[PDB]
Amino acid sequence: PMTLPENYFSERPYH
Repeated sequence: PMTLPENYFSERPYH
């Protein structure tokens, strides 16, 4: 919808 799940890009709390 607007973001990917913790399984593709950086799976971290990036603000």
